[PDB]
Amino acid sequence: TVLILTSEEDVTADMVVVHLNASGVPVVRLDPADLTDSVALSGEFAHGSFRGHLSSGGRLVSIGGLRSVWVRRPGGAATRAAEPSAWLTEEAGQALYGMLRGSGARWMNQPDAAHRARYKPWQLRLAQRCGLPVPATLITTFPRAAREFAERYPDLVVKPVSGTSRVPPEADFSAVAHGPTLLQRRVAKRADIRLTAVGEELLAARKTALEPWRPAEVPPRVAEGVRAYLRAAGLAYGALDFAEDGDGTWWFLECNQSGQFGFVEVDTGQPIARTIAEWLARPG
Amino acid sequence: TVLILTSEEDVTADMVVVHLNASGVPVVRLDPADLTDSVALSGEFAHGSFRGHLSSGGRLVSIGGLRSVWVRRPGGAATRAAEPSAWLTEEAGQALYGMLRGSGARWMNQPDAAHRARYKPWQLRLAQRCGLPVPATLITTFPRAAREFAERYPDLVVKPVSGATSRVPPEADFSAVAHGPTLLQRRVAKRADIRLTAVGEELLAARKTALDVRFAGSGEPWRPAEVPPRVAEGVRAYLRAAGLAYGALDFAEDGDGTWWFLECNQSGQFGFVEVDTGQPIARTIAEWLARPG
Repeated sequence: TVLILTSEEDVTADMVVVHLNASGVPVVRLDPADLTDSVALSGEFAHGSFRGHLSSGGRLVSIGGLRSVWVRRPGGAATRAAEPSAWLTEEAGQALYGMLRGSGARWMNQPDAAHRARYKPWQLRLAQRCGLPVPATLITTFPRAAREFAERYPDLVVKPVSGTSRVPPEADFSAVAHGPTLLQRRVAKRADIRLTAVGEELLAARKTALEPWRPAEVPPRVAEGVRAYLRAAGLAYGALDFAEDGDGTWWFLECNQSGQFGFVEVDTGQPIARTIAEWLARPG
Repeated sequence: TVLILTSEEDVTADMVVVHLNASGVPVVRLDPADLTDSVALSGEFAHGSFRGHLSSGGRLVSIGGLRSVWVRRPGGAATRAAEPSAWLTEEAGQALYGMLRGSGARWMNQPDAAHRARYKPWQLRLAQRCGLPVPATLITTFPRAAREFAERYPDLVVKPVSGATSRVPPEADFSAVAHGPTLLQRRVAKRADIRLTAVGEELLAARKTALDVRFAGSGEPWRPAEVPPRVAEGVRAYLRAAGLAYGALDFAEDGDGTWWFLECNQSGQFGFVEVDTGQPIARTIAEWLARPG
């Protein structure tokens, strides 16, 4: 059984659940936000073993029977309870995500990998370690360091640090003392790339920068780097962003471990949804 | 250089900065809440490598130069900034803890290990897997299951699920589990209480008897305890699986002498056990953090 953790308003999951059922994989779809309302659970650890079940709308499913947990846009635990409470949300999150941890299921982004992966400064160091070109980048709170970085790269771009943009002209960088900020050399962009990774599968798309998404072959070296990266982050799904050069170089910007994917499969018709279902349907 | 990340207040940390200072191991302590004020940073990602630095007061160290990071009760980043902001402590949070990831430094609790380790239901599963004993435990929002569980085990306690206590009436209506996850545990005899502090693979355990009783003026202290060899195997295994350089595990002693696992708090205190037993937990930490990076 594949277990899908998402909000009811999520419409990109529907496509994956349709492929799962066509393949004869049973599927349970619930919002962790419905805990103590639509959803229940039990877990007994005794005599060295663990037994445990989930229930949604009445249908029960062995927790040991989950072959896959796909996590995509779930609400915070029991946050749609009769009397929501950050305590209720914490006890519920722990009951659920703690009894799933060690279940034996495969996670479409294991929560702990996923936690580590939201840190963009980590993403960049990892991309370098993997061979992906990254644009020169400084994140700093010394105006002086900012000023000298702008000497080397006078044509810069300003982006946030966390996991949007702008251009700096001639400036003092004095306000960097008051908040850590990210300067990045600008890329002579000609396309946007959106690489969706599903396992070792890479489904990339291209929008022009001078319009709809269109299917993009992945240059062999980027493919190599993206698999090392996926593999090192221990991520089963990633939505990566690159900028494409006049030379055709793909410049890493961001890997989003839960980035949307519906908007590409619409335009390009690439089977991303079917590729996820395939991944999730493998039996642990 | 050793990097401690704590509040100015932290007592248990001071204990360790002295040992470090004694041994000439270059330390740098600071609260992340002092970012954009007393504390500031810069990192450059260029030409396939990273070069960055940290500055507290005038002190300045290379991030490549860090050999370890002790994470001991620090502040929300830039919370004690001149002009605090949720958005700003988010952007500082990433700037600091994101450049430290992959920096090259031995984390006293890696932050991602730590995140997984707070999940108390996981901690039970894992100690089970490591051979440590575990009292029968139900986690539930199922009145029926709670009521069958009490049937099987009528001497129960009721810990809270989360890992980031009370006893059960002998005839209780378990109906409000439907409104809140509940953890029911069979109670241990409990001759003693065990506090195992784990610093790398070194285990410093301590015992405190449990049960004239009443007008005693709180004068039953912690006393050094010897770790059953097979427990030390499971405990060292647990830390290895979880990724933890440091852990503060609580056991209940059986009277038969067995050591029932209750929880492993990765952020847990150890000061209160070293004042009583004089076991050198702080200096063991200091040595661990002083190792090369």
